[PDB]
Amino acid sequence: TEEISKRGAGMPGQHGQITQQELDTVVKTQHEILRQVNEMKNSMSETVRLVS
Amino acid sequence: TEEISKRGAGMPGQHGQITQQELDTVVKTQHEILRQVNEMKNSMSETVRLVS
Repeated sequence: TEEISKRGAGMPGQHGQITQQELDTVVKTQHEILRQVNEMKNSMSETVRLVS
Repeated sequence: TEEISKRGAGMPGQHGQITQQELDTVVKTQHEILRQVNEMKNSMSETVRLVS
């Protein structure tokens, strides 16, 4: 049971599971990146048009 | 048998189990970032050239 429990205590048999928190941190970081990149691109297209 | 049944379908860590759908969203958002990364860098050199 302890052999199963050590491989079944949330984390699998290998140590250091991908945590959903870090994966959600991964998801939220990208969307924050994508928003700032998109706002930059709108601001970049402003900068492209104006110097033209 | 009950212990293996509970721990074989998602180990109880109160932290979440990683799904491939979330990792695909990791792929999709970041490629969308990289797509917008490439688009801005093209418009960046345009901003470089117009100011120059």
